[PDB]
Parts: sequence; C-alpha cells; structure tokens
Amino acid sequence: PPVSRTRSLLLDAASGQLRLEDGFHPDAVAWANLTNAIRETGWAYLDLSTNGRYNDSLQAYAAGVVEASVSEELIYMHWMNTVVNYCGPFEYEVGYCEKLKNFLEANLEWMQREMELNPDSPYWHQVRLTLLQLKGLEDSYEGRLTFPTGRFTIKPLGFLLLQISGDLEDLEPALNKTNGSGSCSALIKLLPGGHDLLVAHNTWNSYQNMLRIIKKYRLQFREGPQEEYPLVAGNNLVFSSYPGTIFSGDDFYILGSGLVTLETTIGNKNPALWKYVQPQGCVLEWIRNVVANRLALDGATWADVFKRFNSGTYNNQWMIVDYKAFLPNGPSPGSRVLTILEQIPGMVVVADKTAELYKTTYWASYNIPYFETVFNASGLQALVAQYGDWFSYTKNPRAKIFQRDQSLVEDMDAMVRLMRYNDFLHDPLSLCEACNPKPNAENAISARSDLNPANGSYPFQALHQRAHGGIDVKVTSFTLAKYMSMLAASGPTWDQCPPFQWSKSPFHSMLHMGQPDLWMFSPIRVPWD
Amino acid sequence: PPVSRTRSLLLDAASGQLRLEDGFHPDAVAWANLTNAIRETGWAYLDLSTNGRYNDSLQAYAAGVVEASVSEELIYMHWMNTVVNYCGPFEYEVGYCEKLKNFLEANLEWMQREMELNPDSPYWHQVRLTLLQLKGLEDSYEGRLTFPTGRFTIKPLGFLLLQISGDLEDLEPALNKTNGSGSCSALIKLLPGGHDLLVAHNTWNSYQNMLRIIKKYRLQFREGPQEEYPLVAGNNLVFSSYPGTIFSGDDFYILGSGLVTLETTIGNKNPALWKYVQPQGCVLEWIRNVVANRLALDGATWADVFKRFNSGTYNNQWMIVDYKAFLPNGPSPGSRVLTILEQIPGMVVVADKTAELYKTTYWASYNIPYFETVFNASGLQALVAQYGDWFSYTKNPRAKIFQRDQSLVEDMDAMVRLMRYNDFLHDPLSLCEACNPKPNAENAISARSDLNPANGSYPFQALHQRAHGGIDVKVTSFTLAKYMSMLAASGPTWDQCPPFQWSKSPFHSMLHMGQPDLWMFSPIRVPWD
Ligand SMILES: *[C@@H]1O[C@H](CO)[C@@H](O[C@@H]2O[C@H](CO)[C@@H](O[C@@H]3O[C@H](CO)[C@@H](O)[C@H](O)[C@@H]3O)[C@H](O)[C@H]2NC(C)=O)[C@H](O)[C@H]1NC(C)=O
Ligand SMILES: *[C@@H]1O[C@H](CO)[C@@H](O[C@@H]2O[C@H](CO)[C@@H](O[C@@H]3O[C@H](CO)[C@@H](O)[C@H](O)[C@@H]3O)[C@H](O)[C@H]2NC(C)=O)[C@H](O)[C@H]1NC(C)=O
Ligand SMILES: *[C@@H]1O[C@H](CO)[C@@H](O)[C@H](O)[C@H]1NC(C)=O
Ligand SMILES: *[C@@H]1O[C@H](CO)[C@@H](O)[C@H](O)[C@H]1NC(C)=O
Ligand SMILES: *[C@@H]1O[C@H](CO)[C@@H](O)[C@H](O)[C@H]1NC(C)=O
Ligand SMILES: *[C@@H]1O[C@H](CO)[C@@H](O)[C@H](O)[C@H]1NC(C)=O
Ligand SMILES: *[C@@H]1O[C@H](CO)[C@@H](O)[C@H](O)[C@H]1NC(C)=O
Ligand SMILES: *[C@@H]1O[C@H](CO)[C@@H](O)[C@H](O)[C@H]1NC(C)=O
Ligand code: NA
Ligand code: NA
Repeated sequence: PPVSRTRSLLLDAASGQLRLEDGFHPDAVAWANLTNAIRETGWAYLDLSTNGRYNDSLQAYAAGVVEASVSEELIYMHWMNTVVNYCGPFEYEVGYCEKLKNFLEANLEWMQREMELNPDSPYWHQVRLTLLQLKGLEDSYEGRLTFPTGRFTIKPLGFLLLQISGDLEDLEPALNKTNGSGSCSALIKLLPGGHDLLVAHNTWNSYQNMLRIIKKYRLQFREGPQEEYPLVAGNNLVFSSYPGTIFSGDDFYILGSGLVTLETTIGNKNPALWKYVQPQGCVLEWIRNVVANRLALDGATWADVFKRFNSGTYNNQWMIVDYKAFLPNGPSPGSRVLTILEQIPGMVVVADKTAELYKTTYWASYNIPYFETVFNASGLQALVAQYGDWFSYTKNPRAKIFQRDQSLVEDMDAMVRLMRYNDFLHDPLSLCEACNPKPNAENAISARSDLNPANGSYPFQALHQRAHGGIDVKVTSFTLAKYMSMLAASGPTWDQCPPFQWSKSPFHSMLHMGQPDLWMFSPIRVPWD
Repeated sequence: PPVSRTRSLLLDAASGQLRLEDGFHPDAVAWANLTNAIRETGWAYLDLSTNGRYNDSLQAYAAGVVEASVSEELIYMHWMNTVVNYCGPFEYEVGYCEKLKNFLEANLEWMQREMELNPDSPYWHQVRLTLLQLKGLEDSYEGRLTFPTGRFTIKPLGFLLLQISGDLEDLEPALNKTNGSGSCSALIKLLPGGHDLLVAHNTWNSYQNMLRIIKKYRLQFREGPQEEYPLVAGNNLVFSSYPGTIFSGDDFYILGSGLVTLETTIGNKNPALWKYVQPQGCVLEWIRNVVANRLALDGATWADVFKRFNSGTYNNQWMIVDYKAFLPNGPSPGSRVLTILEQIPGMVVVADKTAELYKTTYWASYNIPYFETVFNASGLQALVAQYGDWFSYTKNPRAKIFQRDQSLVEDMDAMVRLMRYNDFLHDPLSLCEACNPKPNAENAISARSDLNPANGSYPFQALHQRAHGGIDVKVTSFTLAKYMSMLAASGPTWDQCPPFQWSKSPFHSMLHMGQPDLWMFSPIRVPWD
C-alpha cells in the first residue's frame, strides 16, 4: 500500500450507482483511511466511518467497499499467505472440500431464508448488515459494485474463508478431514487498591498470518430494520485485525459502550459432539461475535446474543469486561464487571465472575476451559489421564506461570512484559518431561514454537517445531478504553528469545508477502502511529 | 525438490490399481527422474520413460503421474508464480472468465465426442494420449489415481492453463478481454562449406516464468489404437520446458526422428479474424504441437498434422529442420531440410525453404511473419504505416542485427553469443526515435525490458519497462541432435548487460519461489548437468 490512502463511497445521483473517490468527502455513504506502518511498527491502521443519513444496509455494504479499496494490496498479500490454496482445484481431500462447499452454501442459504421470513427482527437485521459488509468487501475488491435490495449470494470460498478461519478449526474434524495450536493467552488484572483494571490479550497464530491492521469502525447502525429504532450501543469499536477479515479474529475489541471483549480458543476433543455442528440453526462464530459486540450494553446482554444459534465452531472462553461497572479505587460491586462465557458444540455456559476477579485480583486465560462441566464434556479428562497436567486447568505450564508472576503487573508496561514473556530455556515451568530436550518453547505465555529442534521427541503435535506461536500483545486500561485506545506490540516475542527473522529461520521457504524480514517491534499506542 | 528424486508407477495386480513407488522399477508402467540444479545451472532435468508392454493409454496416463510425483514442489511454485490468480474467484473481468470457462468446456467436450465417434482414427488416438497425460499429471498432483477406460473430464482451470499459456494470448482478444511481448527469436545457420547446420532458439518471456526443466520423454506410443500399428516416429524427444507444462511452451524440440522443431510467436492484430477461433473444429496449439511432433517423419508430414483443426490461437512461425535431409559438407539437396509454417486465425501457409537456407546460408526468426500473405492478412501493414520499420519484416531492429551479425556464428559458442546478444546502450540499431531516451532494451536479439526507465516516453507497450525479455538460449548441431543433445543457458542475458537480480531490480515485490535471486548462469550441455 501507500503510506496513507483515503477513499470515499458516494451515492451518485447522476446514475443512482455507487462509485469510489479519492480523499475525504462529507456526504459520502462511507469513507476509509489506511495508514501502513508495517515496516516501522508492524501495524497498519484503518479508520472507517459511515454516514448516518443513509440506511444501515447501504452503510454496511459501503463499509465493506471503502475498506477493500484502501487495503487492496494487503488483502491480496494476506490472501496469498493464508488461504490461497485451501480447497483449490487440487485439494487432496476431495471428499472434505465437497462437504465444506455444501455445508457453507446450505448455511448461507439458511441465513437468507431467515432474513426473508423475519423482516422486522433486530437480530436478523444485524446478521444482514454483517453479511452485506462482507458482500461489499468482496464486490469492491472485484471492482464491480452492485448493492442488493433483497436477497443476495455470498461466495463460499471467497472472502468468507478469511472470516471463517477460526471456525474452520472445528469444521474440519466435524466433516471428517484427516489432518495442535494453543491459540492465545489473556490476562485481566485488577491493580492494588483497585486503582485501575487492566485487560490484555496475546494472540498465538501461524507466522504467515502476521500482516496486521488495527481497525477503528465508527458506524451508524440501528438496532432494527425500522428507523424508529435507537442506534446500536456498539457503533464505535477499535480492534486488532487482519487484511480482509472484517472482525478481530485473534479477538480483542474495545467497544464505545464501555465493553472490552476477548477470548482464548478452548476447542473440543470429543467427537460425539460434532453432531451439533449443522448448516441450519447454526451461525458461524465470527458473525455471532460481531452481532453481540454491536447490540450489547451489559456483559449479560452480550452473553445472551452470542449464545443464539451456537454453531460449535470456533470454541472459546469469552471474557466480557464492562468498564461502566468498574469504579476506580472502589470496592467490589458484586456483579457486572466480569462475565465468562464458554462454548463447545451444543453447550454454552455463562457466569458472572466479578467476585472471583476481586477475591483473587485477576483472571487468566489459556487453551483450557474454566467451567468444570465444559472441561468434562469436551473430553479433556482422558487427555489429563493420558498426558498429565499439560491438559489440567490449574496445573498446565501457562496456568502456573500466571500463578507465580501475575501479581507483578502493576501497570501497562508490566502487563506487556508478562504477556510477551518467554524464557523456556531457563524457566523450570517450561520443562517437558516426556520430551527430548526437556525445555519447550510452547510452555510460555507468548509461545515461540519455531525455537524447538526439528528433530526432537515430542508426545503431541502442539510441542513440535512450528512456524507458530505468540504474534502480538494488546493492552488497555480504564482511562484508555474511555478514550478508545490501546497499547499494541506486533510480532513474536523478543524480550528474551532471539528476535524472529524469516531469513535466518528454518521457514525461509514459506511465503510472507509484505511482512518484515526481522521482527523487533516495540509496543505503540493507538490511535495512530 | 531434492537434488535427485526417482518415482515409478506400477499396475499392482494385488488390487488392479495404480500406485507410486520410490526408485527405478523395471516392470513399471512408467518411471521418472528429476534432478534439480536450478541453483547451480538454472535448469532442472527430467528423464521420463514408459513401458511398451502396456497399452498407449495407460502409458500416457502414467507418464503424467510419474512426472508430477518427481516434480511436485516445482509445479506448486511455478503455478504460484504464473497462473495462480488467473480467473480466480475474484477476476475483475467476470464477463471474460465466464466466456473462457464456456469456451474451454465446450472445446474439451468436442474433443471427447470426436474420440467417441472415431475409435479407429490415429489422429484422435494421438490427441487422447496427450489429454490422458494431462489427466495423469493432474490426478497425480491431487494424489488420487483413477485411470479412465472411456470418456473423461479435464478441469478447465486446472493444469490446463499451464498448457494453454501461449494459446491464451489469442483467446483474450478473441473473447473481448480488455488488457506487447515480442515472444522469442530464432536462428538456423548453415556453416561455411556446409560443414554443419546449427539451429538455435531464445525464449522471450516474463521473468516470473523462470523455473525451467529440460525434459526427455522416452515413450512407447503407437500410431493408432490397434496394436498392429508401428511405433510413432517421435517416441524419443528432448525439449526445454517448465514445471507442469507437458510440452515445450517456449518451443524447442529435438526429436528422435531427426527433426528439430521451434517457433516464434507472430500473433495477430486483425480482429476481423477472431471469428475463426471456435470451440468446435479447433484444437488448441499445444496439443497440435505434440501430435505433430509424435507422428512426423518429414517436415512436410509435420506441417500436414499441425494444420489440422487450426485454432488461430498461439500464432507462430514454425521452423522444422530435418537432419535426415542434411548431408555434411555436401551441396543443396534442393528440398526437405527446412520447412516454414505460419499460422493466423483461419489461415495456414506452408513452404519448403531449403533453397533459401542454402542461398543465403541462414534463416532468422522474430515476431514478424515471413509470408507476404500472412503479413497482410494479420493486419501488420497498418502498423508499419503508423509506426514505421519496427513492424517491417526486413527493417525491424532484430532483422537488421541478424543481417549484419549472423555470418559470425561459426560454431556453438558463436551461436550462443549472438542469441544472447544485447548491447542496447551502444548499438545504433537499438535506437528508438519515437522514444525518450532513444536506446531501448527491447531492440536486441535477447531482450532486456527491465533495463528501460519506468518514466520513459514510449510509443507502445512492447517498449515500456517490463519484467520481460529473453530468458534462455538453446542450441544444437547435426552431431548433437544425432545424440539427442543440446546446449542450454538459463536466465536473462548478462554478456554485456548487468546480470539480472530480483533483489536489486524494480520488481523485487513480484513473487518468484524457487528462483535464484541472481542470474549469472553459463551454457551447459545436456544430457545431465
Ligand atoms: C436503502 O437505501 C437504498 C438507496 O437509497 C435503497 O436502494 C434502492 O432500492 C430501490 C428498490 O427498493 C431501487 O429503485 C428501484 O430499482 C428497480 C430496479 O432497477 C426499479 O424497478 C424501480 O423502478 C426502482 O427504481 C434503487 O435502485 C436502489 N438503489 C440502489 C443504489 O441500489 C434501499 O431500498 C434502501 N433499503 C434497503 C432495504 O436496503
Ligand atoms: C489398457 O490397459 C488397461 C489396463 O490393463 C485397461 O484398463 C482396464 O479396463 C477394464 C475395462 O475394459 C477394467 O476391467 C473392468 O472393470 C469394470 C469396472 O470395475 C468391471 O465392470 C469389469 O468386470 C472389468 O473388471 C479394468 O479395471 C481396467 N484397469 C484399470 C487399471 O483401470 C484398458 O481397458 C486398456 N485399454 C484402454 C482402452 O485404455
Ligand atoms: C486518516 O484519517 C484520519 C481521520 O481524521 C486522520 O487523522 C489521518 O491523518 C489520516 N491519515 C493520514 C496519515 O493521512
Ligand atoms: C464422520 O465419520 C463418522 C464415522 O467415524 C460418521 O459417523 C459421520 O457421519 C461422519 N461425519 C459427517 C456427517 O461427515
Ligand atoms: C469430570 O470427570 C471426572 C471423571 O473423569 C469426575 O471425577 C469429575 O467429578 C467430573 N466433573 C464434574 C463434576 O462434572
Ligand atoms: C536419473 O536417472 C538417469 C537415467 O539413467 C540417471 O542417469 C541419473 O543418474 C539419475 N539421476 C540421479 C542424479 O540420481
Ligand atoms: C467481441 O466484440 C465484438 C464487438 O466489438 C462482437 O462483434 C463480438 O461478438 C465479440 N466477440 C465474442 C464472440 O465474444
Ligand atoms: C500487402 O498490402 C499492401 C497494401 O497495404 C500491398 O501494397 C501489398 O502488395 C500487399 N501484399 C500482397 C502481395 O498481398
Ligand atoms: Na483465538
Ligand atoms: Na513463443
């Protein structure tokens, strides 16, 4: 991309068509601004806004159009790095790809019918806006605008598999594809004397996904299809994202409603549960994620909306922090501050864990579900019995590191240092006994899988050498959320581990267009470089 | 790939299935051996052989299978560099891609019907073998073998657009796609006192296509479907090729029948001729190319076979040199040594130019058709009148360079030096008067378009700065053809121009997996590094 690029989408009355322009224009349906600083900071920055004098449907479709236009090259590169050959005209597993094509077409169609049968329903109005935005993104990148007034078709293997990237980790085993992760860590820390409440997230992902865009949507959507509806509470939102992906993905959101939402992927290892993964009655996580962010005021409200049409795909522990319920220096309000939701196929458990947050002064998060029920139901007891405390909730490497180091986070920088922490060679809690060598780079808060020897003896895939591990840290406070801001550090950890460099890594061969060769980037404050 | 890899395909009687093995196995249907030396020489080397105790159909299908298995990674990389996003799920020109999908499906189906209606015909037996080999290549790469006994389907946008790469330059304008080249130069030189006859070719192509494989097929096909048929004359053939592409492409072949075939793309700039480009009655050039190579004994025989079902796609001047007709040190046989064929939509002209070769002692080739008729019919007179002698047959930059330098080629090395020649800064014949600056890197025998300034004033696209130009030189003599050998130099010219390096070029951004960064490779003799 350029250093900075600005686009606007106007409803041209000379033709009744939508067309793109360059620069800010006040009466445009939507306008976007992408600042690329991936070379200097490891982040691109996108500020997107829609005009509230047009209907939500047009606003939404436009929001996709303007985003795609400012971020063309990044979308191309990210596509080329991540999901370019996924179910291509060659896929070895021709059985699976047919089943996935059928599942998604049947699913998208089911959503279309629900919209057609429920024109007055807020919830299905919210899904349509989300799907219209994806339509916009795609049509804009394809360079042929066409605003649908009624029913419309979304291409199964287009920009959808940029959104369902997380959902796919559960769809493959559900559809009998033959072929670990850990996938993220999070910390919610209450500071001494209740001075402030810090919430942070660290994405674990493949290093190929390391094209990053911090996105700020300032929208003007309403709760329902009629215009007598009030504007949605979650109209303003800042979040860590990727090119094309119209939602977080790694999952860190700061909403203008005083809500901070984030997750860690708990997954599911019980196959008798894939039967609850269906085309009809299921909405893929990423949409539910968005719809919930948009409508929520409370943590309880958020939970309610996300639960609807649970898909059993992209199975997470969802932390919903409500800063409206947080009083600086005050005591426990007893409720409303922290809500934990956990999802597995056919099961969703919700609880208000405010008392817990205040009693223990923190909430940690990793690949292991909290709720005793979910843990058993997802079939983790067999893995504890087979592989020991690595699958235990309170005894896994990461759980222990938090247990003895979490009290040290006293401010923002202290939080970053912990969330970036990885010293597997010298920390006794990173030792794997079933391994050879014993120390493992997975057994840290910010994983660094590439630094494991390619010829080691490991009990399971998650501990093998991989172009995978922690790839970012995002942190926010009370005051910083009040001002829609965060601290963000891009790339794998280099606090103690040698900084990641593609050239010098055993993965030099893997393609990574637009990615910096060396990753030595420091945290920065948004908004804007 | 590895340094060397060997695969075999056996008809396993324990199941009646085809399965792949590692290493040479004598009773296999087919076996292939790929030696990668792209880092040292710029060439990979493939020796492929089929068993003559099986039927041609199985032999052919197997020949595709074994090739794909030994060259998996190269096929992947070449695909990723060349035609990965061609008519993807995003193509801007959604009108064109639909028309191309329809054209190719209708074309492939037309061929299938012809086979079904002509089970005793040699010609359609030869097409089926070619198509079965493409089927093999694809199915093998997909990892699911399935030998078709009767009718079979070839996927339009699979490994077909690796083969139709040349055909596509004429299909796009024919199907009204909105969106130069020069595309190759060749020299056939008769040495003083008729001591020897040298024939050489230099490909002009995009630098992204610079993954190269010199291929040697040693096949056991018969002329017709019945087994009373004699073995085809062109069973053994060495040629310069690319990963996946089951024919030359750039087009240089040395056949075991004493025939050397090569071309330069003359194209067509008269749109009133695209009407002759049809799904039915047309066979795409690449197949015709193969079929002709396989059946030919004479140059006249070759010409006959290539002419059949002319498609008007991939329009070339075809030089057919028959070393059987060549007598060392002797005088002119009057006929049979050199045959020139030229193709444009709906028109093919053939002639025996032996007398010409002997009278002038050479035959040069460039982007301009020889035959006066073809020149007029393809609409080049308007371009001469509009842009001067750059489109003239005898007065274009390359025609003049041959005219004054061709006598100097006295041996193999002298031939390479000419075919690699490019000194655009200091050669008066590389000066473009309508240009700014005047000297142009296109106006050489081995083009070097990248060395033109990106901010120059050029009259037409062919002279703009491009990641395009001469990318190889292949040379052969009488004695070297007798022993199925050639000299081959990989990469853009560096005799006088600074050697090409992706890193230091204004095209560093373009992806080129498996390609050496710097290109300073010298000529080598095949067979084998
Ligand atoms: C939100 O606002 C947009 C734009 O104001 C509305 O889109 C417009 O919808 C009407 C149909 O309800 C279209 O006008 C009609 O077009 C048809 C087909 O050409 C024609 O038969 C009719 O005579 C009429 O002219 C109009 O083209 C369309 N505008 C665009 C840019 O697509 C939309 O209906 C509003 N609400 C919704 C549900 O999105
Ligand atoms: C060339 O040789 C190959 C291999 O020897 C021949 O392929 C074989 O063709 C026959 C059918 O003509 C197949 O046997 C039949 O299979 C069907 C369907 O399963 C079954 O109904 C019959 O009872 C019979 O068993 C055989 O499977 C097949 N072999 C392979 C490996 O595919 C081929 O026919 C010969 N000629 C041609 C035209 O290619
Ligand atoms: C993009 O737009 C924002 C919105 O005001 C502005 O602050 C910023 O300067 C723009 N980007 C650049 C660097 O041009
Ligand atoms: C997956 O395979 C199981 C057998 O192991 C089968 O019962 C199930 O139907 C398959 N799932 C689907 C619906 O693809
Ligand atoms: C989970 O399963 C174990 C047996 O494997 C059992 O001991 C434990 O009570 C279960 N947890 C609950 C209460 O569901
Ligand atoms: C591949 O096979 C050929 C055929 O004989 C042989 O000469 C060559 O040594 C093999 N390649 C290598 C280097 O293993
Ligand atoms: C291409 O466009 C011309 C008009 O310029 C039209 O006559 C012709 O039918 C088109 N070719 C095809 C068949 O797509
Ligand atoms: C080619 O066309 C030109 C007129 O543009 C004419 O002078 C010339 O004779 C033609 N060549 C032949 C013989 O077809
Ligand atoms: Na995650
Ligand atoms: Na050519």
